[PDB]
Amino acid sequence: LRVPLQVSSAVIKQEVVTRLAPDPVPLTEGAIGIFLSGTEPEDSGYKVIDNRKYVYSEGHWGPPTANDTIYLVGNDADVCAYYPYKDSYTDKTVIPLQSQDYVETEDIYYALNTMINGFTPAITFDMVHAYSLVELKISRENYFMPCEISKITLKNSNLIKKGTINIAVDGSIHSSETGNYDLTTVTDASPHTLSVGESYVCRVLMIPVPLKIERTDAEGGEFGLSVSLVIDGQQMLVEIPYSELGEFRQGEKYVIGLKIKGTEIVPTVKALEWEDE
Amino acid sequence: LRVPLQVSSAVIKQEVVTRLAPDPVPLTEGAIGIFLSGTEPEDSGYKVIDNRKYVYSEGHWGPPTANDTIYLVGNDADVCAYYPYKDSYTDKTVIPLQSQDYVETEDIYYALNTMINGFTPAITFDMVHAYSLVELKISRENYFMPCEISKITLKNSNLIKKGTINIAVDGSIHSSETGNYDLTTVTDASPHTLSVGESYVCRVLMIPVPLKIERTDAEGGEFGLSVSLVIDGQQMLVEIPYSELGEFRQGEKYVIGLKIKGTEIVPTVKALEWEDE
Ligand SMILES: [Cl-]
Ligand SMILES: [Cl-]
Ligand SMILES: [Cl-]
Ligand SMILES: [Cl-]
Repeated sequence: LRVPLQVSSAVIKQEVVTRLAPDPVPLTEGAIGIFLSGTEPEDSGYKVIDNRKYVYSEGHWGPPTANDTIYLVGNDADVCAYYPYKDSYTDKTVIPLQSQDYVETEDIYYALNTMINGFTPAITFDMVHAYSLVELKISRENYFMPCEISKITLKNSNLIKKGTINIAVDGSIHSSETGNYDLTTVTDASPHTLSVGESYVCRVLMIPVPLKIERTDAEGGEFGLSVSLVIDGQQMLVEIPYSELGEFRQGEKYVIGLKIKGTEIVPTVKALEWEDE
Repeated sequence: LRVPLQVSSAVIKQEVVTRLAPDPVPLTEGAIGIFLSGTEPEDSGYKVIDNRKYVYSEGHWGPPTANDTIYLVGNDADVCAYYPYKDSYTDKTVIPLQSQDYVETEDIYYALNTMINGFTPAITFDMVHAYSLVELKISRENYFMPCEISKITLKNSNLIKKGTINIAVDGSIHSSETGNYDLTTVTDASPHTLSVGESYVCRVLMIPVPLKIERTDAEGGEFGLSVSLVIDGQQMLVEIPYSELGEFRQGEKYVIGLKIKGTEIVPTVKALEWEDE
């Protein structure tokens, strides 16, 4: 005897950074990918379900057709989910991640395993962001050249370029490629000219990682992330103090303001007697 | 009946800029040029003496030989002088002036006419500077290029390049050529590379002149002098506020500090919740 799984809602978990989290915002569009496996007993009483698509329709999440229904029996099952559904994401333990310029459909949320059975078939998926959001806000002040940006690179030896996340058990990320991140929104082929009074915003989905202290100066000051920019053919490096940014944490947004101040001659005037004393 | 002129001393008049003037410093070397003409009566009783050389020797100013002695009679004479003596400066009403890079022998002092006769033949020449001294102090901060200076120009429509001064009657300056002043100590042929921590000092003998307000910005702020510098092939203009420097006054020194601050990217970091509110 079996009853259908009841997906009550899929809500977005807001991280506590500057304020306490209000009631979570429910997802009211698109599709989720659901995984089910029988809880470890050796017959669990369940056939494995990998990446079953559930769609939001008429105020609730449900199977697109009756044959897509996920059923629960008296035995316990481990159920996890992610959003937005992707047809090829067939293994919950190795869900792909890639640091990239922000694309809304690439912003993945996941809900770790919940133990559930047919006696209490109702579930709420508490969706956490898999990535960090890095937001660059680039402006000009007293700059008298075109200010054409042809390259933007995020630098730290710990940055993860590619990896996978286990959305079922612990949300642990397996790194497959590390190194500096080059933004694709601005290139030598596709450059961006920053105008006077313009605020140029570049958003990047970044794989969460603690940053390495890359430099300690004579005064003891520590530096983690660097931002390299090619402005009017000239490479400019910006060092971010480690105390200000030491880690990219899951579900947090880091707004990095970068104000380009052009070469300046500061004058001082003092009128005096011809011969000093 | 005649007695020799007695040059008691030739002293430097210090201008009152920041402190009151102490006892004037006496000139104790070199030579002065003396002019004598009979005071306006029509026979004055004097033959005109133009640019007579007097030399400092054995603690006093005097003629190099007995035949060079300047004599005074009962009748009044008008006596003026300048330092340092120049063999060709034969007309006291048109003593040449030229704005130029500082050269100590080009730093002219003059004492206006004193009425004197054989009853009181002792004179003290109160020597005033004919020029203003402009002193540029050029430094670097956060500059990552060679910082090779190939040109320095002082800019204002009122600047006098060449002229003459009447050292006898009033010290009034007759302008013969106006315009911007180009320093000769640094050229494309002869450039200067400013090193890290270096303070490059450029001194200029400038013909005294009130400066013109060359620009008034939207905020009402007024600008007089400009300093144009060609650093690593790039022309850089520095505007001096008119309130800070409105005139080049005779015998005053103007120290103009110019700190070259290279292009800088200022970073700001704020960690936040992913979705703002
Ligand atoms: Cl059934
Ligand atoms: Cl000096
Ligand atoms: Cl005699
Ligand atoms: Cl966003």
